[PDB]
Amino acid sequence: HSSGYTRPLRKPSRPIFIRPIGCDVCYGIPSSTARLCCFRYGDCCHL
Repeated sequence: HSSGYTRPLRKPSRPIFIRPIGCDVCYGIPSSTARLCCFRYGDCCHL
């Protein structure tokens, strides 16, 4: 809260890319990863 001032160099819009592993395998992954894959990506929700 109440910060001073900061403006470091920043890159432009990044190019698209495939997603990380875990969500690409709704079956076989752990329940904790499956919940995260459904909460963030939206996959492995109704198994």
